Amino acid sequence: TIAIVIGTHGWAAEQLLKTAEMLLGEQENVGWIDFVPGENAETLIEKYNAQLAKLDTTKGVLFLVDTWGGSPFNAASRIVVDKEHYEVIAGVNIPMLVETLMARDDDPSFDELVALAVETGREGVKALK
Amino acid sequence: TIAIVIGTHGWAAEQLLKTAEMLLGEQENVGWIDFVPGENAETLIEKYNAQLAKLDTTKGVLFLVDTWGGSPFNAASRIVVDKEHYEVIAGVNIPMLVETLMARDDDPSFDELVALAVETGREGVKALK
Repeated sequence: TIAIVIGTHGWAAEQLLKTAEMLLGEQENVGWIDFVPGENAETLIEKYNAQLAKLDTTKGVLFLVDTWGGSPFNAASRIVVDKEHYEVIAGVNIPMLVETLMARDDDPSFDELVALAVETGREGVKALK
Repeated sequence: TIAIVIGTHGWAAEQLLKTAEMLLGEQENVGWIDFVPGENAETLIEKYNAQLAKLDTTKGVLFLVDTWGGSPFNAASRIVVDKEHYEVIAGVNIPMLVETLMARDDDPSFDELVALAVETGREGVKALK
């Protein structure tokens, strides 16, 4: 399947994945990194690369990060720059993760998965009242 | 300020808060709960109530939860039902948390804060390419 790597400031990426797996069962072909004060984008690029080495990236790689413009985002941006089937999507949330992981198994095309992740992430933000 | 309570399946709520505080500094008047397999909505209602007892809820309470329809959402829904200035917003993400926590200090009205949280949460989901 298409590889997914989750990155956030701090230690939330591992928990967002755990939450998803609580809903969907354990997932394959998913990696994550943490970002600690003192580290820079170059440290993060290495962390992302070490995770990618363990993933099947033949169909592509989708980096799901916390916010636009942070270090996790900046480092991921440097990796996907001239790579086909590599994308970075900011604002990762549970609806995005769950929908994306579910669709991934039905072997969608890369563009299809990227579009679904953005759409479900946004539609997942909704107030009760 | 307006109280914020974060709830997700699993143990991600505490980390989303930690991530936010890594960006903004430690926050006051914020609570969180976890949801473990075996627990039901009634357990969660008690957990939310115990957190609220420690918060200043005079200006209102905003429950930020992971997904629409899950237990964390269902329990929060039962609490806000006929309460003024109580709202539940699903799809919590870092952009929503950061913008919401920042605005909260400028003492916005409840409706203003709810609207900002939904708008920033959605606008925060964005693809690079």
